[PDB]
Amino acid sequence: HHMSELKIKAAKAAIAYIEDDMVIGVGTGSTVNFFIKELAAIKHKIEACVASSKATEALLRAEGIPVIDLNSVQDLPIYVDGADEVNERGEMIKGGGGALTREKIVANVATQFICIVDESKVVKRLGEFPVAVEVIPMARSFVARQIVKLGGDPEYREGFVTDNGNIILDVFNLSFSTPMALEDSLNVIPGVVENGVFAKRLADKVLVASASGVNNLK
Amino acid sequence: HMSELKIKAAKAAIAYIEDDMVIGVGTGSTVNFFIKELAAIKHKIEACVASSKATEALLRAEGIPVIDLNSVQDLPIYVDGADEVNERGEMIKGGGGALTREKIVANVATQFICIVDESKVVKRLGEFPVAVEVIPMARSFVARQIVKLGGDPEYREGFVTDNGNIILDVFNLSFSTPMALEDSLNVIPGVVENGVFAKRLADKVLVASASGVNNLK
Ligand SMILES: O=C(CO)[C@H](O)[C@H](O)COP(=O)(O)O
Ligand SMILES: O=C[C@H](O)[C@H](O)[C@H](O)COP(=O)(O)O
Ligand code: NA
Ligand code: NA
Repeated sequence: HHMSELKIKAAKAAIAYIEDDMVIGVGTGSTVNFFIKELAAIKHKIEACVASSKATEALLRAEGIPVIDLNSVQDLPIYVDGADEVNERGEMIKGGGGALTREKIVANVATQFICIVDESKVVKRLGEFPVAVEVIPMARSFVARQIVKLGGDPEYREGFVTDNGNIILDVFNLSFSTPMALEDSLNVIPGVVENGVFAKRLADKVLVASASGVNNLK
Repeated sequence: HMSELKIKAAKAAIAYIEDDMVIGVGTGSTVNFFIKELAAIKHKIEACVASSKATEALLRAEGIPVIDLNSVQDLPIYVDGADEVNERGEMIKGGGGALTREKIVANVATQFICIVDESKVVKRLGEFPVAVEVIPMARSFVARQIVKLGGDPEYREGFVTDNGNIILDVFNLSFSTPMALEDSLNVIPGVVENGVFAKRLADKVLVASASGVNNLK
């Protein structure tokens, strides 16, 4: 079973939750990109999409799917996105692809967050995959010092700039004993724009694809 | 003459500049008078860190060397203004829209010298609005969340920060617990930073008035 095939199964399983005339928030990454291909097939049935990254926006426009600005939306019934790690509670680590900031923003406007993953993203405990932290560029060294004080090990993602013009520190070895408190503790640091811990905005449903099929972990 | 007062406060901060220091420099009209004072002692300065692109342009135009904050580990002094300040050293900042890099530089600096004319001194913070810097696509969302905190956000139309973001100027927030307020703004997704300076206080508050400059703190 190709990894591609599991991602396709999970993508198609999210399609079943799309109702006519919805505005659809779309996440980022390779699993989401198979979902974009599924959305193209039913794009006459929906109104528009909100894009969590410029890459996602380009892919949606290439399919002829209308894209609209989040500020022109107050009611977003569904957000579909992948994750780097997800557990049965629906807590996630996101940001491997560097889009965690707009991802968290769209996810917070959306009523229902559908997380689509193959089985390798499911973990019993969060924390092995690093936490991407988006940082104002001139604050890089200061923020890294503050993260070390929190017991994290930050690694600058060389050469990468986010959609928002910032850099990423990928942080290893943080404690996830209290993940909501951890998510806040990063964000209150001057120069931190956002971080990849999704503990305050959980996935409402977690669709996990394996060889047997797609399982609603949540 | 508010300008005369601002000049007095600026000169009073110059007395804290020692030889071979790297000097962090704030933003705004009071700081711009201090930039003119700094020019007169260029020979004494190693370099300055700039809290805004505008401040960098003013420093470079005086021939004052500018270095990037990521290259600095020892930043002994930061000199900045404020929109409001109390004797505790809590401040509202961001009237000029530079509050994000200001707070970053302030937090690297050892000593924060706040320079103000008398009109900036308040017993209770809160009359001047709190500038909140927001990821542009998150604007309406952040506004809705700020309304839930009891604030009235007003989009600063046409303005873009040094970081490519927009400002909501927020009125009527409760300052009963200023540090918790500062945090509650910064945890909202899409908020980059806000103008409440309650976790990083001014270490010295130099207040210019008719009678001279008084160290409120
Ligand atoms: O925080 C600031 C800009 O972001 C300024 O320091 C503040 O607005 C005070 O400026 P001025 O001295 O012109 O009153
Ligand atoms: O910013 C990146 C997002 O968190 C992605 O949704 C996440 O990295 C999952 O990506 P993929 O489906 O390619 O594994
Ligand atoms: Na922050
Ligand atoms: Na935030």
